[PDB]
Amino acid sequence: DGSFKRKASTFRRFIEKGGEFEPEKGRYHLYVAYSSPWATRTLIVRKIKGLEEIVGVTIVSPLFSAHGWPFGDVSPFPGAEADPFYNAQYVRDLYLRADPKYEGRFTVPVLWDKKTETVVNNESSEIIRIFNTAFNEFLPADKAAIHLYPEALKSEIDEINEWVYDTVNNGVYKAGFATTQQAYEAAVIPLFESLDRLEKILTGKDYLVGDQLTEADVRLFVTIIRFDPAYVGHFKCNLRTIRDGYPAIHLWLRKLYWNNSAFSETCKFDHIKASYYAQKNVNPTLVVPLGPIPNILPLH
Amino acid sequence: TFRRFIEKGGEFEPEKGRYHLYVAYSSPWATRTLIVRKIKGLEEIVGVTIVSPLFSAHGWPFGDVSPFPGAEADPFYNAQYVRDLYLRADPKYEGRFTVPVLWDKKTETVVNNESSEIIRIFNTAFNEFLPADKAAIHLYPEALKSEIDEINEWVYDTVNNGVYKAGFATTQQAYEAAVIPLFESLDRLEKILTGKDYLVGDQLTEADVRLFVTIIRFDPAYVGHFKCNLRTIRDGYPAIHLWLRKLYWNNSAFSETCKFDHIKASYYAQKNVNPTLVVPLGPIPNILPLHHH
Repeated sequence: DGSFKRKASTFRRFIEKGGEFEPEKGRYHLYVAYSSPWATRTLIVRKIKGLEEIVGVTIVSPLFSAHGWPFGDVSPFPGAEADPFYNAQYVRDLYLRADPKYEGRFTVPVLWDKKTETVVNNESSEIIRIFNTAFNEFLPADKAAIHLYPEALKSEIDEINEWVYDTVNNGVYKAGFATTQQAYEAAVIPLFESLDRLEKILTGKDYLVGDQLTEADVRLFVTIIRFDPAYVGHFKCNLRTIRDGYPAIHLWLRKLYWNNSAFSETCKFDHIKASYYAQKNVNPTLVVPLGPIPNILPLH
Repeated sequence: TFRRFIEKGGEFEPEKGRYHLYVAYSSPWATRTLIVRKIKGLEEIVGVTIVSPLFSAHGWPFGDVSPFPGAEADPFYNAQYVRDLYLRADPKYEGRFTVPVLWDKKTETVVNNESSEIIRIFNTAFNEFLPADKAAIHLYPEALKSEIDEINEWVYDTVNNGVYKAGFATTQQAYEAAVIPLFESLDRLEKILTGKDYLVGDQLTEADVRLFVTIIRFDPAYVGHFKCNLRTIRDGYPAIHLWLRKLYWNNSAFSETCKFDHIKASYYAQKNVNPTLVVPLGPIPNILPLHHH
């Protein structure tokens, strides 16, 4: 074999009036790692939707261990944080509190319910969609109206998401975790084919769909912002770089980062690089490269 | 302790078909001697055997031991590894079994295994066998020697060797202490080569050859494998990049001796650094065309 096969997510519940998980302020909490593109999706949207005082956040240590994601008191790292609520030591401890028999993966992000002490949802694609509407009664009308998956654009969003997810978001991982030459090449080639395609899409455009920010942008962004800083080297995704091989992706990427604080404030390059280059099975020296300089170039 | 020369009346008389280079295409050190062999028109005067780029626990294997396209078997002694040659010259040799080897087939010994000396041998030792345009070439001429020495000193320590100091560092502190002066030296070179074709004296010299063998491997291997990645040549250093592309594309000595598959295969086969042993498909291309901007 040699190819990476991502395991789907198992906690797949929603936050709905009159449902199992009623919308409430101060009840739900996100556990995340800044290094995770998946978890960062939820940080971005939480800020886009003005949810910072409605949904809590805890930043786990980026130093993924044999026990999984440690909390910040266990593996200190600047900006990492201790678990506020259960004296958990590793994210696994949250899952096994929700269900001591759980045998999925102990992934971030976790959208947690502090009332019943369980995982509402650990699928980042669903969490950000929960955020479009579930907490709207707690928001001003104009912030409530924000929606990154609007009905008029949904079919175009879904169409781009499908291959972006398969060949780019997961593609970097299929390339980087490959353990045979053949599996690596079978992942890296479609990755860059999809980047070539995105480049044409973003030529002369500020957003992927409808000339406005959508979740398609958020989902692509979290991969591309990590690309030159970590994927190119650590994961060998190196046919070309964003900054010198893809000027339309590069301009789209820099406008989002420099002009929308939801994208820069949730972007911790030290967390990102520390995480990937701590992966012993790929980088046994554990050295963290000093470049690229800069992590992201200015918007000029 | 193999630091001998080829001189008329010396221990090793200049002769056609007598001296042989054992090299790996991946080695910058060995590739210096391939470049100068082509520069001086010595291809049919001094032979070459290409060892496998797949460095092993026994060192450099020959192409029949570890096959790779273009890697050859040893034509003279059925050697399996380069060490076998050294130990033929001296069964007690306890140095490193490095390429390049400048070998004398007559007495079966190592003449010289210092690349910086081999290429200087090549400037004159075989001139009687050369046409006049090739005999006249000298890459370490007296009028430029002091400047060539000056540049060579820091290029050798911080650039030629520096990629290795960074890449084989095992502590963050050691890696940083090597990669920073490396890029400081590239910054310096960038200044030297702005508006210039050559490092020293508006003519090709060994200074160019000794730098080229590192810079040509930079984007294809040192950036990723050795984490020499503050910036790239092609995106970070336009004056170096132009000088590199001019030498590669305008001078067959530099391109025909440059086998990117050997280069990448050797470095990414280093399991201590790259345990998956996977070889990246990029960067594409290995070197950009001369008229690229």
